[PDB]
Amino acid sequence: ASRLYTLVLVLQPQRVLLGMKKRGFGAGRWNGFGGKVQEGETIEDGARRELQEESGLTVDALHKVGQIVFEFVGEPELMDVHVFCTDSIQGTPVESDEMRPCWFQLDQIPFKDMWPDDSYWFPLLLQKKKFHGYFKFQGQDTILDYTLREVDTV
Ligand SMILES: CNc1cc(N2CCN(C)CC2)nc(N)n1
Repeated sequence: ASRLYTLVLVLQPQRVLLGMKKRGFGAGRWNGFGGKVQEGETIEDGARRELQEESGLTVDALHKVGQIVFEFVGEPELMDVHVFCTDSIQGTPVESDEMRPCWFQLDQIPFKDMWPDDSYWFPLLLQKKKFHGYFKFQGQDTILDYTLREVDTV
């Protein structure tokens, strides 16, 4: 049994948009925008919804760039995260209750203030390669196992 989640990265030629998570799961870390996929919406619609709720942004087209599965030791549910990317966004990003948005130069990505797994798969994102990842966590800071591979179809 797994649960569907979304993650959205706004990636422009010289900069990537991140949000500082202000509360809840992963608070204190920069991340793409996203959340639970609801009953009654597609994964992509959920990704769009969460981008809007967390940054105020809307987008023309979302592209599937990755899938990452997470196991947390002791938790029955696997987290099945669908990672999306876009270059063209609509609007200017604004702070929400969940997220404080900020643009980062591509050589200044704040990996030490991101989920540890990002250090592994974020380069593949930047290199415009599609990927499948799996990460086993003990708590929120320690990766016990992982796999990472490029794919042709996400
Ligand atoms: C557990 N490792 C994670 C989780 C994570 N999450 C959890 C699920 N989504 C809401 C998006 C944010 N994002 C990254 N970059 N790494």
